[PDB]
Amino acid sequence: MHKFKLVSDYKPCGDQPEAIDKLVEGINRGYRGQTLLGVTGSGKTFTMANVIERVQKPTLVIAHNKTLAAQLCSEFKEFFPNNCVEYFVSYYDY
DNA sequence: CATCGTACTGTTACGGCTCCATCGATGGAGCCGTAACAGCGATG
Repeated sequence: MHKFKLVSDYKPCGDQPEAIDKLVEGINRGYRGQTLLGVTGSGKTFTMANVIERVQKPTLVIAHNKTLAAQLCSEFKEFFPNNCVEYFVSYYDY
């Protein structure tokens, strides 16, 4: 049984630790749905990686466009080089 | 304005296969004409 390993020099700063702790506590409690009111440039990808690493559960991320999905996949590969990151988009060129 | 859907049709370049049109001369032998060659008698 493999585990999640995260490598990143950039430590959380500001409200990131509090948001991560709140999300982890809510997931552990068993809340069906939650919202992250993260502004642009605040590092939502870092918070997502942190909660995924803490929870240690399979994760499916849905994006509304291919470019954002590719950027998220590359970011998750960067944070998780040891771990496994996949990519499931449309293969129809036309 | 972006996203999705259980290997898609029609028309062109290019290489290999096949069918069809279009295209005298040299040596040997025989013959003719011309030049070349060979081939008993009587007297002192």
